[PDB]
Amino acid sequence: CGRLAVWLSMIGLAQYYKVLVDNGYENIDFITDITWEDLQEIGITKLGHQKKLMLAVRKLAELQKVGDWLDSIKMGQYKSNFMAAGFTTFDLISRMSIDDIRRIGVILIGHQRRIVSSIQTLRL
Amino acid sequence: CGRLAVWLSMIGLAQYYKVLVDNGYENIDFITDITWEDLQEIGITKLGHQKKLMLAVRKLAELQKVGDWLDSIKMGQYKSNFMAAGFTTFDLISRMSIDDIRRIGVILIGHQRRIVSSIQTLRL
Repeated sequence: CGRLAVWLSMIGLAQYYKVLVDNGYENIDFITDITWEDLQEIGITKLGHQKKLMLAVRKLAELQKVGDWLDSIKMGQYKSNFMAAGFTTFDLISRMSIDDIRRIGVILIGHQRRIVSSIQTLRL
Repeated sequence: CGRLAVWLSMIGLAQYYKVLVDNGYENIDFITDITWEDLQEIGITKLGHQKKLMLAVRKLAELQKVGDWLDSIKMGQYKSNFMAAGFTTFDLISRMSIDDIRRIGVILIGHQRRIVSSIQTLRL
């Protein structure tokens, strides 16, 4: 298959590919945001695997060594949502809750992770 | 540390970093040439780990999805050797044995792997 699939096989957690994708952890680039609670929610229930996957991701991270902005994080689909909900100004984006993101219709836990943490980033 | 070190830690065979380097498997780009016999020689003696490392490398490969030529494979140091030994013509290079490579003074098993298989490549 793809890049994530291969990497997951490499670390031995291929089992979680479909799971991880079906909740919008589909891009190895943006797999690195997953948070403990995200795996809990996603049904990666084995604490062993939670710890392991998390560690692997930490290593993957070390390893890498406006509508416009939505494209930058590969979140263009949601541009529609944001405009329909009147979130054009960055000011308003700056104080977006994850619920706010969820509430305007970004359902996938992963996506909504990707976008919430990109905002936080933009704070700094 | 570096890129190989991190990847080896990721697949759990960090033990073999120094070993792998000290025999000139130092570049993740060119780790993919290692052959069964190379690990045997290098002292990666556990058949389990031999199989495992080899599989991981196979995945790493799928994952990636003249003096002049020596530079291309990051083997410039050996340019001296080749000229001192009168291996300037590609014809002669084409039929180089690994011993021939070894015999002209490319000691490190890894390096000499990198260069021998680059020739084979250039045959096709």
